[PDB]
Amino acid sequence: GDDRELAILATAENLLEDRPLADISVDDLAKGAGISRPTFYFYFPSKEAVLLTLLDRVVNQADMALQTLAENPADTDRENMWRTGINVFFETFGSHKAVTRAGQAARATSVEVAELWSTFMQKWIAYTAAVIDAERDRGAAPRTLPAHELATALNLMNERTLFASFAGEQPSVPEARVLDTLVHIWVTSIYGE
Amino acid sequence: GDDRELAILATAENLLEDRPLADISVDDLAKGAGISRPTFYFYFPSKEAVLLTLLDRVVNQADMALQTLAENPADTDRENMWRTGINVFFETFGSHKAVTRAGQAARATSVEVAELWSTFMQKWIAYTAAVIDAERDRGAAPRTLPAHELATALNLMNERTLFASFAGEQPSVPEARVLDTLVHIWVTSIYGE
Ligand SMILES: CSc1ccc(C(=O)Nc2nc(-c3ccccn3)cs2)cc1
Ligand SMILES: CSc1ccc(C(=O)Nc2nc(-c3ccccn3)cs2)cc1
Repeated sequence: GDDRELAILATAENLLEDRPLADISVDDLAKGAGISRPTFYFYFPSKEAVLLTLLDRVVNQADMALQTLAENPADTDRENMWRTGINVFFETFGSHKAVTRAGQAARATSVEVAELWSTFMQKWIAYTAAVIDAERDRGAAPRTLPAHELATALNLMNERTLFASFAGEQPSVPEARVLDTLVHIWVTSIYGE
Repeated sequence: GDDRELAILATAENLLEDRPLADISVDDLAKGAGISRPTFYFYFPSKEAVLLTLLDRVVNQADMALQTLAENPADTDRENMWRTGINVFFETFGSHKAVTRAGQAARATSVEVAELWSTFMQKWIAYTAAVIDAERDRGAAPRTLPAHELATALNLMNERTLFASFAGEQPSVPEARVLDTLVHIWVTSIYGE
């Protein structure tokens, strides 16, 4: 039951590493999972539904890691606090590059994917803004931009920049430089002038 | 000749304001332009080619405006210099929101659109990096990140953030706040710490 579903999901993620979803057939997923095509349709209405489930697993993995960090602050400076948080997304999405790339493309064509994306970005922006507000309340950061608007731009930067790096887009920041680049921009814009 | 082509382009941009390219037919473009379907195919091989031409016109409009600014520096402070430059993209793309949104979506499906996008982003990143380097050479900005990597992240932020605002995405920065938001992040990250 759950094992056949997990096999479909694992087959899809493996296949997505070498071709887009448009070039993956329901028969390809069934074959890789060791099941028939009608048995596949018992577990998933379509191949798009499989991608939705994969993306749901990745974004919840990142969200749960961020929640763990928020409850267990590492004892360190302000720059390291932001780096450890941005690293959650660098490492989680960077460990699932094929699902990340496919989910990014599916947002233009799937309202379900677009709504999942929007839901979690709203959550992560709200958390970012809450941390900025706490830094301002304690006197560590100046009251410059509205914190929620600043948080929105910084999160959109991370989404676009991380995913360009993972996909090797031209142009992009090299993957080995992207964490340092983003941390610099977050720390200077949150604590500067 | 050129007038029929301009009529096709104007019809396409008008139609894109209320439905995506997928819901615009070649017959719709021909009808709006006052021509037959075979006459359309004399000017454009497809509706995707029409969008490519529209997007080419918009990005060259922005590029030419930036070139004009680069030759005619406004006499003002460093924050205003960056604001005037970012405003080129805010105003040019914001005046062609339907073409911008359609071109953004077409990048996932059109190598021609993706290559046009990449070509101009590389050009604008190189210019950004050259200005950062000049500010460092004159002692106004500190030597922090590699200027080209900083410029890449800041340009990707602007692309993602401006276009989310224009499309009214959730989440997004309100359009009336997005210029101030981006300028703050550029100025603090270029001149800070
Ligand atoms: C310390 S607080 C903090 C630090 C970093 C971020 C961050 O990078 N958020 C991002 N979200 C995405 C994303 C991707 C797909 C769907 C939805 N969201 C990519 S990167 C967020 C909060
Ligand atoms: C003063 S130097 C400067 C200031 C601001 C920018 C900037 O916003 N660049 C952007 N490019 C795009 C874009 C969109 C579609 C295709 C290619 N590029 C959107 S925003 C660039 C250079």
